[PDB]
Amino acid sequence: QVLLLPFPAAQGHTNPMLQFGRRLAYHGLRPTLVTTRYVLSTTPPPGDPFRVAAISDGFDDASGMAALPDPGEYLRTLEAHGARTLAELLLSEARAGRPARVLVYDPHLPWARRVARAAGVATAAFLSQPCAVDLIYGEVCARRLALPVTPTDARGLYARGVLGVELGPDDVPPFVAAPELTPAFCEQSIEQFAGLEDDDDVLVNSFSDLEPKEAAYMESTWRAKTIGPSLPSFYLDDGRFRSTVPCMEWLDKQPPRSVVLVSYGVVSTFDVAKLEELGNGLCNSGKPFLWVVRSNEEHKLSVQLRKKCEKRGLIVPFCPQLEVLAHKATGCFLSHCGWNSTLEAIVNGVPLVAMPHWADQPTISKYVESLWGMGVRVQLDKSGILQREEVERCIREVMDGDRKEDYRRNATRLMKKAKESMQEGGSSDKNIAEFAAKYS
Ligand SMILES: O=c1ccn([C@@H]2O[C@H](COP(=O)(O)OP(=O)(O)O)[C@@H](O)[C@H]2O)c(=O)[nH]1
Repeated sequence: QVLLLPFPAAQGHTNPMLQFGRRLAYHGLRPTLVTTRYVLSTTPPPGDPFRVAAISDGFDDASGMAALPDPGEYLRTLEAHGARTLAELLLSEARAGRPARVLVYDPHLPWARRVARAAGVATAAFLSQPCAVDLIYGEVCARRLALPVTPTDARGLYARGVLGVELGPDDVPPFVAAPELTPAFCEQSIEQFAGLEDDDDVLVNSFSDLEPKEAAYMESTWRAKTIGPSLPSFYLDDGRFRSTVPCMEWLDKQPPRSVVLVSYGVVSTFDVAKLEELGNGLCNSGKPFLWVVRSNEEHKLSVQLRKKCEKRGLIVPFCPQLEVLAHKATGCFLSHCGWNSTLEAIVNGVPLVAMPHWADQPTISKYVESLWGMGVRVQLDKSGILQREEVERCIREVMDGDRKEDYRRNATRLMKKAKESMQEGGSSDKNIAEFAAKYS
């Protein structure tokens, strides 16, 4: 009866929506995770308190994304099959005596809203990106900013007290500042907001103290309510643990605050040359490091670079990232600065080396370095290349610089406020409780 519909196969949208769903189950609601038939056949289910249900994206037996690597093509296929099968699911669930009370959906599936509203099901948008990025996309949707969005447009928003930092060219969201590079992602980013005013509720995985001006503006403009960081309650010190993963055993043997965790997420791909610069930078830093290089990227790693990494590092295809970040051995996180990774670092008080690619990452990386003060951003050379020397410099700058304590201080400060927000009486907890009562 509360249906949860993340963008399919995006763990960064899945995890936080499941964590919201767990808190709703605490309040006595009944959550169901809605995923594709493919993901359902090929992934273990979430377990209690969740039911699971399926829709189709056109590809029930193979990965549709794999088959349809042009983003606009995959997204029109998902819309056509998904909208049909979501409507069928709303009816089958009602016929099975489990009518949906509300659909909480990722607005990167904007067809979900129309499908649900036409079945008479309430709708709640769930934004898994930061308010600062979200509100820029909403301004374009509302026809208050043209494309492309410029630094001058961002400076206006700063001047008006809506953004808390002045975004330059390398900081504005590329999907709207350089829309020709990613047409389908531009349109998807802006369409999140088309019809959002028709929703019963709008939720965002952030907390007001982290993004005060932006959260306030999202609330006044879009009715968006902060409900994050939407993470396991253990990490938030909310009293209302420890795996057997082999990389964790490695981490246990390293000294306190010694290790660099390295990940560029599950989406972006790095060519052989970029992997070479990244891995050599890690080895040249002299620090112990845990390098996540996905199974689907690891063919790009040479024998000699892997051997070089054996001295002080460990390369894995996946790690339990929250458990790593919480570990006493972890000193910093060299991250692409996707929002889930950034929130996970904040909740654990871990300083950041930001290596953004696209989406929300450039904007987050500017916040990290220039407002929040919790790390540094790598500087690309004149031709856009990340050099091993710069990877190394940034690692050493956060772990050893004159400013080491500045990044730590800010990470810790933010950590405390993130926990406050989710604990009883906190700004995000209040919004969760409001929602749970509404739908009880
Ligand atoms: O090796 C791992 C292990 C866990 N995750 C988890 O998967 C989610 C999505 O991560 P990603 O970095 O792609 O998200 P983003 O930071 O870009 O939003 C986050 O909850 C991560 O903690 C991961 O991404 N890589």
